[PDB]
Amino acid sequence: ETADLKSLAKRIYEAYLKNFNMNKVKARVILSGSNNPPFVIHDMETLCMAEKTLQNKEAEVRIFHCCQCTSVETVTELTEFAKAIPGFANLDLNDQVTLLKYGVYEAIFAMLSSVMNKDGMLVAYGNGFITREFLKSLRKPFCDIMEPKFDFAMKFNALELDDSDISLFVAAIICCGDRPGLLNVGHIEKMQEGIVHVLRLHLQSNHPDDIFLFPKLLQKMADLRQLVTEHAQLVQIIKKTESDAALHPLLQEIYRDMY
Ligand SMILES: CCO[C@@H](Cc1ccc(OCCc2ccc(OS(C)(=O)=O)cc2)cc1)C(=O)O
Ligand code: NA
Repeated sequence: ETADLKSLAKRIYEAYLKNFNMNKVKARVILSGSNNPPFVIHDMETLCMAEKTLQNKEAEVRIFHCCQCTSVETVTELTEFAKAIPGFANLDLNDQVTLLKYGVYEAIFAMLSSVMNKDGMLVAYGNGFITREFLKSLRKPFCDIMEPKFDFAMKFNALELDDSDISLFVAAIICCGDRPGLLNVGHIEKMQEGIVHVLRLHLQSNHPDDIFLFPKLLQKMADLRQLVTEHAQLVQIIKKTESDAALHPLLQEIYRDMY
């Protein structure tokens, strides 16, 4: 109706505020501070320094591993976030895992842009900031992991979305009817339609200065799926060629069902 949309939107936004320890506003308040600045990692010296306060494998592999720790935590938060999206809990458990299974990485990269600026990104729960040049100085193929995400982030951040916009966007990413193997594809479809509808109305209302934001945001979902398959391919390549580089068991299984 009209109160049903406020209801849908509000419940989704509160879930977002509840379940994600880190969000765009909080990351911005840090990249600007002061409330204890973020330790900077721009070289091996500071990297080891930062690790000693935030294994014994090669540097590149230790980072590969920490990025995975971040993903695992985000997958957990996304699951709790999803259970709160109106109608998600009513879905069959198999449909819930299928949705989470096929949509966590799109959601992860959609949200990672929040902690990134053109010079680097926030790590260690906000207490650290790693340099983009440093990530690029890493041995190949490890230096190829983050750079593409920075390319995406700069274009995504150019849209200037705030957390309320992002919470709706992530909800739309998760409640996808295209995911293979869905049981009640019809209900999920109704959810998707309602979420995309309120997202668009919310954008027009939250961003009156850019009436073309909705379409530009939708183009991003497209670039995200692309970024993800490219990411998944690089992770497989690294795990397969680099003997010390391993894949966390949960992430290994998620990657198995995506393709
Ligand atoms: C390379 C593994 O990629 C992850 C996705 C990912 C990628 C990057 C990412 O970036 C988080 C930022 C970060 C950068 C460095 C880091 O290491 S450190 C040693 O500086 O703490 C920790 C987090 C989060 C998830 C996967 O496939 O699950
Ligand atoms: Na249909």
